[PDB]
Amino acid sequence: NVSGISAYLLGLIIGDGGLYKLKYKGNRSEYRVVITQKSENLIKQHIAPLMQFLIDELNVKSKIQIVKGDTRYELRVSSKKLYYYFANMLERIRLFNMREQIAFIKGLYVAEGDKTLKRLRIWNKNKALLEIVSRWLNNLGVRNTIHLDDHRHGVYVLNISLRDRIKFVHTILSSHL
DNA sequence: GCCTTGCCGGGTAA
DNA sequence: GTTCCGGCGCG
DNA sequence: CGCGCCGGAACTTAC
DNA sequence: CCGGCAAGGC
Ligand SMILES: [Mg+2]
Ligand SMILES: [Mg+2]
Repeated sequence: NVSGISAYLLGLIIGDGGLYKLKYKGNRSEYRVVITQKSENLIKQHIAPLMQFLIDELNVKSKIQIVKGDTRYELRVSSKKLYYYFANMLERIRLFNMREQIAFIKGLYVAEGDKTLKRLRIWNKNKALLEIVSRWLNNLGVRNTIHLDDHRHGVYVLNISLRDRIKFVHTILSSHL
């Protein structure tokens, strides 16, 4: 498990990618698991091998696609099976065990946390998602608050109290999944 | 004096 | 980040 | 006919 | 995501 790696990738996916169920002309379809990032190196050399491992583990026969956009690389797996694997794991997020919580927060922070680490913050439109992470962090002894940060785009922020900086960086960021 | 954290605008990296 | 497109594969 | 993998790329905006 | 500012508190 693999549960760990999966939770981390789901963090990357929810933060910086998506799960897409497409309908085409006609009546064609497609199911996509997507993580996007700017660094060619981070996608190719740390994110992709983790995904590959998960593909082998689950006998997914779809290939890992890396598609180049002008402002970002997109890692893409076209797979009904991989799609529902993450989609179902998402709808079960409230039931994550601790190994899974830690992996997922770390994934989510790689995706859209404050990376200056001068402050410790996670941004998201999804307040309910932050409220879930907030509770996980409290139970791990990392105090935090949530506010509507950006009124222009509806983006909430989860602010991790710098008082628990050491506990956060060592329990979440430097955790070994 | 200094740390912390809400507020809020610019613009890259989704 | 999300959703078109034209292509192909396959029962 | 109906549906699912590939390879984009154009289009939109949430961090 | 970044980061300057200002106000609260030790
Ligand atoms: Mg996001
Ligand atoms: Mg990111």
